[PDB]
Amino acid sequence: GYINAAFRSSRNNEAYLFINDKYVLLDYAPGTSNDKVLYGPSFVRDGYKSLAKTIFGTYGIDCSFDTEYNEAFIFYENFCARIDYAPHSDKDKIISGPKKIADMFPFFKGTVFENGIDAAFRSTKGKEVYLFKGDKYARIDYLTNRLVQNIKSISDGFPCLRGTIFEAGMDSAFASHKTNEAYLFKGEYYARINFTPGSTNDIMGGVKKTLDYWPSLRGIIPLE
Amino acid sequence: GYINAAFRSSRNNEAYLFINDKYVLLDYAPGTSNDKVLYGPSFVRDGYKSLAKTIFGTYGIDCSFDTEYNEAFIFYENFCARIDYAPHSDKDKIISGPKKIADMFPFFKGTVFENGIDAAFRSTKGKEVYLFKGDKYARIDYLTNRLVQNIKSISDGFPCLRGTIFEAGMDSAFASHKTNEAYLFKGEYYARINFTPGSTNDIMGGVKKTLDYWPSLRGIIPLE
Ligand SMILES: [Mg+2]
Ligand SMILES: [Mg+2]
Repeated sequence: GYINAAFRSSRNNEAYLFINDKYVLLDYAPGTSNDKVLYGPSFVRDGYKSLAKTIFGTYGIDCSFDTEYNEAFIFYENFCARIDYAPHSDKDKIISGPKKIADMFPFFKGTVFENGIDAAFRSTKGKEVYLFKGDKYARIDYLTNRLVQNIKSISDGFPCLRGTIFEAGMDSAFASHKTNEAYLFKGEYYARINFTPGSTNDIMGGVKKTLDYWPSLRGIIPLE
Repeated sequence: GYINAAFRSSRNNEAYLFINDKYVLLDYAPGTSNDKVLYGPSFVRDGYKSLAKTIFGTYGIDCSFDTEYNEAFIFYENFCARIDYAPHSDKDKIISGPKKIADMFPFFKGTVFENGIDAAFRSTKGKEVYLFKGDKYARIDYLTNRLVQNIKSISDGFPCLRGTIFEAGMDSAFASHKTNEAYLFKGEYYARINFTPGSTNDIMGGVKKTLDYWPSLRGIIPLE
């Protein structure tokens, strides 16, 4: 039981990480000692009143991504929604959904992302997002609803992951407040990256273990 | 666009019918000609505020059944919920779920019923319910969450439907308010059967075009 989905918040250096039917709000300390839990562990249903009576309350959220404002997209299997998470507040709302993935992003009909998605993180370029399923990643425009470029392998636009455990997927990803950094998680390891939008590019590069850099996660991952 | 799901109402001679992502309430009037629509045809999200923000409000309901009181199980693909439908009021609520079928009815795990049920009707015997997927049926007790018998073909438990279009599947069903009777629906054809719990009882044989005998469904099915 590891982090299944994550997305980057609207506060500075704050992120949201979904494990099981649960989540935690994190101050993830990109460049200082003290990374710390602001809220949770808490069930999705109990912290997200607006999701208490949906499939996301019952089971949680298995992929996810920040959009803009205090809005993010959230996924469970075939199913997704757009939400207002209302950080450090209580006024969370469903804006679109719950819809299937094919009806929310029609360009995934016939793809491998149709019936479910592992991980996502928000890009720096315009309205771009990187999505990931099995050995494949996808680049999209959540605003125009458009597949910016063809479905390709992770190793193709993130070649620095070849031979690593991310060569064949990602359990969980989220985007950093540090420009062009993203956190990728799988099993019990985490990864930091500097990616450049629209270029075959590297680093990194220092694949680390999660709790050895993430002490505010001890006791909480694994979740068994 | 025909009938997809029905359950019998607690108000005598009334039934709810789910078509597409829509519903109707109806005095289906078995002892009379004076059939009538009571409510709708409305959207599920609108009629049922409890369901407004759910996969059911988005996509409608594909199978349901009366249990007891003002309560009914409702389904769409692998998910389902118990709700109180609050006859003729605002005050309709989610009791249980939304869960997957395999978490609501564990004994369905590994069977055809796990990814979806076609239709279902309340038995007169105890807390028992009959359910159909494809060309098989189940006999359950929803109160002790168990399968009363092995899943066999409709042909085997219901010998009256042999050589009828109902032999390989039912799209929708509900029990009458009269003893040992249920209605069944596939396309534009329907039938009224007289069922004895735990028997090989043949009859009846009245497979009729639905619009012919349901005056108050002209304009509604086939819902385009
Ligand atoms: Mg995942
Ligand atoms: Mg059906």
